[PDB]
Amino acid sequence: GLTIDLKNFRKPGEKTFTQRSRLFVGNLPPDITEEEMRKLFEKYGKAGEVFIHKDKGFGFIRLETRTLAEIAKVELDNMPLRGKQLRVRFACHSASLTVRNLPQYVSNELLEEAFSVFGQVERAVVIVDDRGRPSGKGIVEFSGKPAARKALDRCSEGSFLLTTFPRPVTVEPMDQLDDEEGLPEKLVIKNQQFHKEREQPPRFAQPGSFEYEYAMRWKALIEMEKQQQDQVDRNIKEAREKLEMEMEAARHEHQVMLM
Amino acid sequence: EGLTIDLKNFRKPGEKTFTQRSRLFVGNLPPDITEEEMRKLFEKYGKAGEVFIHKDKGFGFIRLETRTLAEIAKVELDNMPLRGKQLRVRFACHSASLTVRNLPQYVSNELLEEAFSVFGQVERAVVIVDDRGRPSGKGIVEFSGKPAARKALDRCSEGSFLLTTFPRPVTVEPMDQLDDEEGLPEKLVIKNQQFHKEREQPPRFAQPGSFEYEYAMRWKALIEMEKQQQDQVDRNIKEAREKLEMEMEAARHE
Ligand code: PRO
Ligand SMILES: [Cl-]
Ligand SMILES: [K+]
Ligand SMILES: [K+]
Repeated sequence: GLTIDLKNFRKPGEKTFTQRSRLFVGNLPPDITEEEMRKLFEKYGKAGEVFIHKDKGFGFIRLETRTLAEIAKVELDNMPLRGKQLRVRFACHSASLTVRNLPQYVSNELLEEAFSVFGQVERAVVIVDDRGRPSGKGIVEFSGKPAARKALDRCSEGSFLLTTFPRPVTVEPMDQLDDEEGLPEKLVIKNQQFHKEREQPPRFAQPGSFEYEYAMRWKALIEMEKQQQDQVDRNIKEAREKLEMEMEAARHEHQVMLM
Repeated sequence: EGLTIDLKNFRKPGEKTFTQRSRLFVGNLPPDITEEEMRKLFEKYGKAGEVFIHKDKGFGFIRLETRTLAEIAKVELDNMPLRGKQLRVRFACHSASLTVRNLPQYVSNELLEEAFSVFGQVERAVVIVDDRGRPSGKGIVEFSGKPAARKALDRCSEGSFLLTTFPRPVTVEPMDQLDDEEGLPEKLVIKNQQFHKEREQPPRFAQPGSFEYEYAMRWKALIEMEKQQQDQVDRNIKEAREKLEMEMEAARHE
């Protein structure tokens, strides 16, 4: 129990009522109403979309900002409602893309401006490392799936160039991984394979056991896989640096007559 | 006055308190900053643990109770004006975060936590999962301190750490900390002559007949070659793994 007066809950540049502030509400009573749902989230300010599935015991609600949705999720997840324990989660984004091979001088804003040609962009991010250096990867989140499908189609058919550098970007669907809730023990199916696997507890393979032989063979195979992958990485880097040099030398031949 | 919420739940189930996940960095502090003044700024975000203010540097650290409370404090206090300075409120960089790969099957967040607790005190352990709840085979292990993570990093490379009955050890590596939240704002880009040379041409599609069309087509071909190369490596690795397992099964006697 703690009361907080929220003065700043919208992040700089954050658009409101996006799919990033959309919550999934599951294990609802079969008789749930739109008004019941709205009352449940009343405390978390303004509400946008409220959708309840006609028969399936789940719905969606859009809150104003990520902060408000994060607070509502923590407070309302596992909340008892008429014999049911509610499941409140962030809704899976229907229109999120991974952008690879980003050139230099691409800002979040430029990424948004670039992809805004395909439809309404909710968010665009140029991913940076622990020293603020761009990784070469980015995220583009559209408001709807048709706009994301347009971007995917157009960027595979054509060569989408964000800057002067003649290297097109790669646009793929976002691989959505949950690194927050993960795999709780309760949700693991306790079948025959489960019990077979849990016979032995976490340990280090001890010399003189059947498993030590096999685990050492597995370690050797993993080291072989590392060597194989390192060679492919080196070949690709070399091939890319060759092409990137030709691209840089041919670009520095554009403004020759422009200026 | 803003939006007032009587918070009744700010701790996630199983969440440990005052961890590095709830630890915040506070830069651009005014020179006349005190521990009491710092505590009063964060007073509204509940109980505070560790409060550290650097000897002279004008930065500090504050541990809040939970990740939710730290997320609220960060959003509220970041880029706030205080004594002519605009505060920089960020999550403290995690000093003891690991990526576990080659996770066997039937590993849960709790099993991963029991397993890594042998090297030291575990803040959080997560089995990463996709959009259907199937495990990715990657996980996260966050320790309270750096020595526990270095211990796990060394031990798992020297030896074969097996989580289940399957005799395949897990791969432990430092966590690659990437920011997919703040990213690269236009404000942080130095608008020099190279900047303008790069932004001379706007986002567009390379048109046939242009020199850019020829280079983009060469790049597309190179990417397709890389995909073919990677697909072959993936196939070889899978085949090799399946082969090793079949040899082990043939060897096996109940
Ligand atoms: O992922 C694998 O290859 C095996 C299956 C059971 C335990 N781990
Ligand atoms: Cl930082
Ligand atoms: K711009
Ligand atoms: K367990």
